[PDB]
Amino acid sequence: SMLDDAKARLRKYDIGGKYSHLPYNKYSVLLPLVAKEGKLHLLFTVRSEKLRRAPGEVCFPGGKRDPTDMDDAATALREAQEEVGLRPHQVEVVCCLVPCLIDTDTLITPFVGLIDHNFQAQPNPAEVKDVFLVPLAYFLHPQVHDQINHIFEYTNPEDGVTYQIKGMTANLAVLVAFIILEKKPT
Ligand SMILES: CC1=C(Oc2cccnc2)C(=O)C=C1
Repeated sequence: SMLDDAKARLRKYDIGGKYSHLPYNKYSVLLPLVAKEGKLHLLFTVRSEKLRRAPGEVCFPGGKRDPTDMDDAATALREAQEEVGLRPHQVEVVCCLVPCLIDTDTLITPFVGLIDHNFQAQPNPAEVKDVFLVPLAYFLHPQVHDQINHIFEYTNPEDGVTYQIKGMTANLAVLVAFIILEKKPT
């Protein structure tokens, strides 16, 4: 099936707990995979205009590890629940991808999660202004704009709204798209 095929490709890139104990300032992100109308999509958030770190930007659900978290995957699931109301029975965490190093003292660990078909996002307005889906295949032929820095523009055909996706978030999307969609019969 489409979903079994996805998890099997994703598992070949799992680095597991290899880098998880290093003494960094630690953040996790959830890369939420949704199946809709026969195809895979990623779920994104637009950050509230109120936040100190990066108001108004497109990002994956996530945030800073705290003393309650049993492990880095727990940080990502705690944070997704708080931002968009995703409960634990509604997500299967399939792997841990390569972590992202920033600012000399920070390590961001990405987890890929398969989302239940009956999940419906409840955006928390203190943290997220909007939630939207993008088909995974878009990231193989994106509409690119240069600000030199590469920016993706995605227009939702449901309503004509344009979102800008850039930086680490855009890098991770392309990575997931490659892993899952490369080399497939049609
Ligand atoms: C994650 C998920 C879907 O997408 C969305 C999009 C926006 C808000 N909530 C859910 C869906 O249709 C089935 C599970």
